[PDB]
Amino acid sequence: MRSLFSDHGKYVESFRRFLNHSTEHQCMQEFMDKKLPGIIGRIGDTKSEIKILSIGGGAGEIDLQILSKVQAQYPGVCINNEVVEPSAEQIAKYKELVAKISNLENVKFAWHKETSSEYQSRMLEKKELQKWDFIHMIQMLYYVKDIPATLKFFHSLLGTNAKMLIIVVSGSSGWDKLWKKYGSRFPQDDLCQYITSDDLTQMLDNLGLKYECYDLLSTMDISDCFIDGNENGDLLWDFLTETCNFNATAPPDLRAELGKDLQEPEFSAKKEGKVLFNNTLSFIVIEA
Ligand SMILES: Nc1c2c(nc3ccccc13)CCCC2
Repeated sequence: MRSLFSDHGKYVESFRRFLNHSTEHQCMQEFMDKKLPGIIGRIGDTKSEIKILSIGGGAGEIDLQILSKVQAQYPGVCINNEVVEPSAEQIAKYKELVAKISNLENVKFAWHKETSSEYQSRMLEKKELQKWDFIHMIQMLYYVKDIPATLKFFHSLLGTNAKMLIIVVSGSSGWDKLWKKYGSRFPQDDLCQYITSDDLTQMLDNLGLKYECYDLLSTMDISDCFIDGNENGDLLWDFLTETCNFNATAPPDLRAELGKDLQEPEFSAKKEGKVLFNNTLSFIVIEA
């Protein structure tokens, strides 16, 4: 069995089928409108420049929804938004999106093609240590080698009244149970790491940092996954298992239990017509 992360193309398509069959984006957007305003309420106070650091260029459109909310609280204030993203393809796509929006004059972007870790070292090199008013790591800790050291480092870049927002799947979600029971049976990638809000809150408690945790229900429609042969129904299998051609490349004994289990309640909820997997998300906000 070859992990899904080893076939950039298969990944993408599978990843797209994920968004297209789930409330993933709507959920984050619900957060940006009903909660962010309150959170980023004073990160601009007394400053003639607002510095935003996004560790991850995959959510270009969320990065933008963020600015929107920040620009609304501080009319006229110039905003410096830096992005740390390893993938040239991601930065590229991000740039297209930026150029296609009419109205952002109070914003200056800068991209850095590197990893949160490479960026960290490079900075620890320069004598001076810059500060930020708002930092956010949306769904990318999975890809971080040393979490505790990352959490501590970026927290230390927080200026006055600054805040760091982190988003990962909730510890009370399908993902959790799924990983806890079958993870040890999927292709364990050197680069990926199954992580939920529980791991995070333990890590932050030990680190001694002060935070607040918000969970919002989100669901993934996995019905196509029960009609054997289905084209889409399998794209999602590949995503849930992050494994290339799950069906046609894995132990029948295994696919059997999952079939039974994905329909289980602690994994999904059966609603009118559809079977929804628990995609509950966690929003962690850390005070400087
Ligand atoms: N919902 C997501 C999951 C993973 N990566 C993601 C990366 C982008 C934002 C949504 C994601 C990896 C494992 C499980 C879930």
